[PDB]
Amino acid sequence: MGKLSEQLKHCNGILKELLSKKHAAYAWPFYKPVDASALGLHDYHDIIKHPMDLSTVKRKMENRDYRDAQEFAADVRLMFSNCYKYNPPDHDVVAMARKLQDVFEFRYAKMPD
Ligand SMILES: CC(=O)N1c2ccccc2N(Cc2ccccc2C(=O)O)C[C@@H]1C1CC1
Repeated sequence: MGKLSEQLKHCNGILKELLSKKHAAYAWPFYKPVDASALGLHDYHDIIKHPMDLSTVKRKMENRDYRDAQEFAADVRLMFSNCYKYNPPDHDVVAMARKLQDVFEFRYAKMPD
């Protein structure tokens, strides 16, 4: 009934969409934590102090970690910012981040209030 719960439902709906087949062509790099060692990215954790990805956001939502929409949004945007920080701006993953963030921002803006 409460507004914070309603706003978190909206957040959970967004999260579901971001993880859906509809956006999978560009969302997939953000599905799981960056495995720096496996990708040979030995500077990743020197550059990115707070890694974030959609499975972590999903775990946090499932664990009732997010107390409000703003906290949820902060993690999703952190995930995109990390991508923009680490990768040169002309890399394919940055194009995919921008597209997925477009999905996120436009639906997030329809927050019930
Ligand atoms: C989330 C994130 O920033 N990353 C990411 C995360 C998980 C999986 C892949 C990636 N990609 C790689 C990648 C994406 C898309 C298309 C091709 C490639 C390619 O291999 O050239 C890059 C980057 C890595 C930080 C460099």
